[PDB]
Amino acid sequence: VYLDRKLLTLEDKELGSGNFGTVKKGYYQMKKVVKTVAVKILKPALKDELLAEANVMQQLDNPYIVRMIGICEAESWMLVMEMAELGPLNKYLQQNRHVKDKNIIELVHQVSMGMKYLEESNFVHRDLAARNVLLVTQHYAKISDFGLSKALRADENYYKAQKWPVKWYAPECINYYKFSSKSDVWSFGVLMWEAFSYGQKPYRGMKGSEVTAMLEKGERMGCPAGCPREMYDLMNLCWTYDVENRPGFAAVELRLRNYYYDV
Ligand SMILES: c1cn2cc(-c3ccc4cn[nH]c4c3)nc(Nc3ccc(N4CCOCC4)cc3)c2n1
Repeated sequence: VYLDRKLLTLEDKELGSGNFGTVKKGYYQMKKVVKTVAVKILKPALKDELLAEANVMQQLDNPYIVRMIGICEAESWMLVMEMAELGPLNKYLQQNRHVKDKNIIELVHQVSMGMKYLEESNFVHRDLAARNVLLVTQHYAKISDFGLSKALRADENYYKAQKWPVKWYAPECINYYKFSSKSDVWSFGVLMWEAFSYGQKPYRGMKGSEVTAMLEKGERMGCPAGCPREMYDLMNLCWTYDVENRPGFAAVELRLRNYYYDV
């Protein structure tokens, strides 16, 4: 699973940035052809997180999850993934306002199919958000950034923690530090919110502690100008306060599969 630095070229246009360091476009010389890749380049432990991300990515084989080519012990540590060229789903819709809405259903479904796969595989993402949905084509998205993910113990249905996208986290993650596919389901509702908001941030202006209060009050995000009906009704079901009543991806994909067909 290790790669030859010499076989890898990096364009200077940094693709983006995060705590680990930067991500650059690059090209990796394969058997015979070259592959366009996106490469996480690691700038005091971030390493372990990165290899954790690669470990997870290494066991995932599914059409709606970004594929990892390998790792490169080169100048810095590098995680090389197959390139999703259109990039993050939020930034994209932020400047493709006039994208149909029926196109979005098909997209969030794919997300849910990838997320089902992840549920069944008993892995929890823990950072599910539109920004982590990468576009291959305008009609093909994949889930990325498994830096927080965890493989679940065979004996439990949740991971328990000992810096958080609070606005994407379910109440139980915040109250008890408990992360399950159901928590990912909550996030998937915030993701759907974003998508159907053509990339608007959720809970605009609010602080985490204030988002936390609003949800406990039984309040949820308003419907985004233009969203269909069931899609908002799906969001609210995803945002079920009680874990055990909240639908799993098995369920949420199932409904998702249909609704689209009828559009
Ligand atoms: C496969 C795995 N990937 C990971 C990341 C990526 C980029 C930045 C960050 C920051 N934290 N994690 C990241 C992952 N980005 C990928 N592709 C991608 C494609 C296009 C852009 N854009 C195009 C528009 O202008 C801004 C940059 C951008 C990206 C991609 N394809």
